[PDB]
Amino acid sequence: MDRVPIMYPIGQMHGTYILAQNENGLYIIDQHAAQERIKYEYFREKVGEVEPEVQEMIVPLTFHYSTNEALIIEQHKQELESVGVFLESFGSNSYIVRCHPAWFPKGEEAELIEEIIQQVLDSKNIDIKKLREEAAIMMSCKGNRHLRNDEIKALLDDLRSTSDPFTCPHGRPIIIHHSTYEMEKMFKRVM
Amino acid sequence: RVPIMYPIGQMHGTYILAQNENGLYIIDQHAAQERIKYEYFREKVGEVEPEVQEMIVPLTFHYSTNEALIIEQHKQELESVGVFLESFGSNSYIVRCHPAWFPKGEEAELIEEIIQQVLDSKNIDIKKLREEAAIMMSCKGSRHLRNDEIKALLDDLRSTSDPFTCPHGRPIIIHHSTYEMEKMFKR
Repeated sequence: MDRVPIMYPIGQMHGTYILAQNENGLYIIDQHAAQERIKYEYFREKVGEVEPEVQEMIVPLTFHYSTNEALIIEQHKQELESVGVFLESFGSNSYIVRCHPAWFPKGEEAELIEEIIQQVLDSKNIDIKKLREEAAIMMSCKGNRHLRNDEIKALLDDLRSTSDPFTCPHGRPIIIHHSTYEMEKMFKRVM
Repeated sequence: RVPIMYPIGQMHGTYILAQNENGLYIIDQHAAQERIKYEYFREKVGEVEPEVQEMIVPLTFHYSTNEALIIEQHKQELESVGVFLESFGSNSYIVRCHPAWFPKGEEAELIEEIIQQVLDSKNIDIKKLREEAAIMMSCKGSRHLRNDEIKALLDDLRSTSDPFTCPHGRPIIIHHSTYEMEKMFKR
């Protein structure tokens, strides 16, 4: 797939669409879809990394489980480990977490860790590929402003760098393009 | 009947981008400017006695016998659009004046063009010739637009009888409505 060429901001509208252009023509961009594409690939890359920078917690977290649940979790300890969940056995069906990747959404670590662990519970069986995918989604969730052109330019540069600037992880188009040729044809003035 | 359009910007020195509650507007500057000029000239050609201006450089025209017949048949029609032909013998005329509001410096070409429309139609009435002439006038005349220029254009275009379509029937505006944009991005 050809990489989209550098795009330059024209402006925005309604805190919803970005208007940009280059020599090729006009780009109309759903700014929310763009942000989702950018965020997903960021976290998906992160969770794939082999040795993240870890952050010890001021206060260690605790989690307690049934004999059924703790057992599911036990087989999948490798998987959870790779997604940034560092469980430490303290007793029967119980776990402690003292640290996490530094790139976890700040201040929502505990919620995230529980949700990841919950995912493994609900499926009973699951592999790294699907878990890493689910985890990056949950991370992208963590939390209509009208963007200035400097913020727009930053977003466009970031979008260009992703593996798919045209369609978001959930199937939404991100970009609608009218080439200069297409624009001339639509106005029928010079063609 | 578009509401106020607020500028987003311009591109390629050719297109203006604008928005309001109804969505996105992409405007061809050149076509917009002709629609704006047309609204003006259509009014002007409708005046029974407009301000007239003597020419510094009078024009001469020669026609075939049959063309001159057609020209004489349409004396009233031609005068109604500001073409004041004066007979001087066989198949020949001079023009010594014209409305002050004829596009400056392009009077000679315009007059010749208007007469040729009459010759080609063979028979044409005042209403249709006024329309054709105003279209011709609106296409006469000669960097990126400044912000005041963009606002003036948007307000002026909006103040015409058809902001969407040019005197020649081509689009002035490509409009992606809120509804259409939501569909495009499958929201």
